[PDB]
Amino acid sequence: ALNRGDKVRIKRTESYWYGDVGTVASVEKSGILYPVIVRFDRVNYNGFSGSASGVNTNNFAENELELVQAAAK
Repeated sequence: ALNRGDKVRIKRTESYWYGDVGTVASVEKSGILYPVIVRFDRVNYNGFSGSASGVNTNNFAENELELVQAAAK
């Protein structure tokens, strides 16, 4: 497994972040049932539909995530 900072690439298909990366803020709190909480710079800032400070941290399934950042402490 990776680390907390080890920027993984979101390869879902059914997502607004398809072909994008983010920061894996997982292996701190997401020692549970779904493994990987990642960062998103595009959380859809349309304030009267969703919000401007909504879902930046979201939990994935690793099958749809490949490693990019050598963030080993």
